[PDB]
Amino acid sequence: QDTCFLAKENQTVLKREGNDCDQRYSPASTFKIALSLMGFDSGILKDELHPEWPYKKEYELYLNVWKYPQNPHTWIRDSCVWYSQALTRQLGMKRFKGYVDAFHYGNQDVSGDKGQNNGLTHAWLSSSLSISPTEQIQFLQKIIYKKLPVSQKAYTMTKNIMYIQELPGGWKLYGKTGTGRQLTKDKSQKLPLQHGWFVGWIEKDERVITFAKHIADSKENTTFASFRAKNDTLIQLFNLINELEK
Repeated sequence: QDTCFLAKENQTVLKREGNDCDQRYSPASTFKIALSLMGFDSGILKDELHPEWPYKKEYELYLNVWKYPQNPHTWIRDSCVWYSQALTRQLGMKRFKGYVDAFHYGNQDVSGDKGQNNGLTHAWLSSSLSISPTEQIQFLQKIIYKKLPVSQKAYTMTKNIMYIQELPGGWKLYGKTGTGRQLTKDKSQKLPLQHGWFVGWIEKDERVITFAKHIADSKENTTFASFRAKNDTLIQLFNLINELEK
């Protein structure tokens, strides 16, 4: 049971729980936040509903809702892997590596699964790319304070499609879940052991609190780790809101 909860307002850390705050893991689908910033900054993504791309039979259909046409809004909401891969193939390796380095995203390793030049479409899917909760906070803070080398439209559009819901007191929740598989140390193969993320921020009036939650399982589990990560996070944020509103 390795976990980590971080919440941070501006330069102050409001919460820090668990032992794994500085351990790096595959971002899994939380990389879609970085992909949204690249997509809208490069001009390949146009707005929340464009471009819309068709489902192809070749795409693995791990979730049935991925069979529908996808646009940036549904991409985040459905966590559609094949949409991410269509986007990076248009970026190309040069631009994709450039953004990953310009963003200073974790270990910045985009080589992919050992033994296949598949980093462009697999680096974030329990492969080479790796990032810690502390680094997730840094990266999200660079989004909130516009400290990344992307355009205004990329900030605006990425924020729009990361919106989830309204929390008590009127705090708005923005975020992204991600579920990955742990790897063996030798040959680096994917295990049935899960790990999962929920990262993002809550916002009300002038105030923004970024957060990052991570869970690594020791045993198998019939539930996605990202859902357990997100389900715990909402309880932390509900109690945090109650403290902030005192």
